[PDB]
Amino acid sequence: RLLQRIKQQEDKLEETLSKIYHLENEIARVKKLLGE
Amino acid sequence: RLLQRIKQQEDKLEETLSKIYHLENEIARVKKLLG
Amino acid sequence: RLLQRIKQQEDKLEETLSKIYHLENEIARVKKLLG
Repeated sequence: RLLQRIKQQEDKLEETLSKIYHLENEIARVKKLLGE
Repeated sequence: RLLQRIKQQEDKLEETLSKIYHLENEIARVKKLLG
Repeated sequence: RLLQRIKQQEDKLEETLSKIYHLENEIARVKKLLG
């Protein structure tokens, strides 16, 4: 159970980071938009 | 507890994803506003 | 493995949460700097 759960958590965290990267990029463009 | 630590991490991750979901909505709204 | 992998995941998630925090702050500044 634990080995699989951990592998799943590692996969989920990587996909979670991907999401954050995208948002950080969204935030960057929005700020570029606003002029800063 | 390797067992409790993992359930802890799982719960944490779920809440983190809930936070991200909300932020996705916020930035999308801000983006629509800016045009 | 397992113990060294849960620790690494816990650190990773803490770093991620920090990113989320800064994100929330950035979106709170960008937005309602127009409202």
